[PDB]
Amino acid sequence: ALTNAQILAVIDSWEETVGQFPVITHHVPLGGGLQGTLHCYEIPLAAPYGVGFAKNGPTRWQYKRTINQVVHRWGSHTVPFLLEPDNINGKTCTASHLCHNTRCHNPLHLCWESLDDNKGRNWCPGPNGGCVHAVVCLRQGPLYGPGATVAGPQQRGSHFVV
Amino acid sequence: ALTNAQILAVIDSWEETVGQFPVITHHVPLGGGLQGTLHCYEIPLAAPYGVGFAKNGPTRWQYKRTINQVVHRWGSHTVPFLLEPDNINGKTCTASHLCHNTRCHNPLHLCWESLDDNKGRNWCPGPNGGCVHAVVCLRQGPLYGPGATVAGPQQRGSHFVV
DNA sequence: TTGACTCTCTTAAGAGAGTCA
DNA sequence: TTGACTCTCTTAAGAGAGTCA
Ligand SMILES: [Mg+2]
Ligand code: NA
Ligand SMILES: [Zn+2]
Ligand SMILES: [Zn+2]
Ligand SMILES: [Zn+2]
Ligand SMILES: [Zn+2]
Repeated sequence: ALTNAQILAVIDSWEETVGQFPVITHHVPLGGGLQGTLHCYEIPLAAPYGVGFAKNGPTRWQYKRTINQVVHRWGSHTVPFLLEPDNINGKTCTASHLCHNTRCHNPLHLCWESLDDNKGRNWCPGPNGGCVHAVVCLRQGPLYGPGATVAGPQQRGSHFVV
Repeated sequence: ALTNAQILAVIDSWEETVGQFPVITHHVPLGGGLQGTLHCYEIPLAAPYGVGFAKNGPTRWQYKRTINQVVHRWGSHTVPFLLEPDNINGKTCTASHLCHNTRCHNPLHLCWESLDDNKGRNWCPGPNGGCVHAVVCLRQGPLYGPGATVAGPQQRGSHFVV
């Protein structure tokens, strides 16, 4: 809600509830042929999810609290960042999964950045493969690699140059 | 159905028309601190665009030809690939700008790949910076770099471990 | 046959808000 | 007050199809 105290109380209640989600260990590529281990705190697959939580889409949730007799609601991954600017360079700030695991709500696996920065981590080589993200990746992005391009650049005639 | 010869004729008329678009020289980052040059064949900002071309969105165009009294229409960047498979790994193939310049229709600046592969090139370090795309990038992606993350992973209590 | 407009849709990273019990 | 559902929207890489003269 409005006060900094009220916001801190929201963050603390969320952390306490998410802290009781099942902890699932995931072994992950780091880049450079190395592997690491992440501990994701995963929201349940079906109701009940935890105090204050409800599912608004297949992999979307919201956190809800009643403050001063008014309901306040947030996207379930945005709560750690309620004291942060909600935009950057005129772009909306988004909760970004460093673990690439939507159900995970571990705040040690989240950052707060533009949707472009968020998306781009899907192709990052990872913290041991050349990640240059200033807020470093926790793993190689799941889509990193050579790709599966069907056809490359080509012309039939002689009208074009690179 | 259009024959192979008729499809080749469509590609040839498309190349003839696009080859007469304004050719703009752009200096671009290649990665590794190196600079290169790309020559983009840019569709005009407003009508007329060229024979067969029309705008269906702010940065979307279509190519149209009428063959044996039947109107055929294609996305304006898809024409170089009409003789190629149109899906791979269960994913639709998309025209992918190696030059990251939407108005460009140079077929030497296009490839044909899944939408995920297409998007991922935005963050590639480039052909002189570590690109691993099997069909190699022509330049460093416009979004490559450290990013502008507003807040990193953090917790207030001690409920979580990474 | 052609040009210049019109409209909505796909994807996968993300959101906000209303209806009931 | 709290829970469990419902719906549509945003972005930036991409699409198909209709109307009129
Ligand atoms: Mg692209
Ligand atoms: Na993400
Ligand atoms: Zn996680
Ligand atoms: Zn990274
Ligand atoms: Zn180009
Ligand atoms: Zn590349």
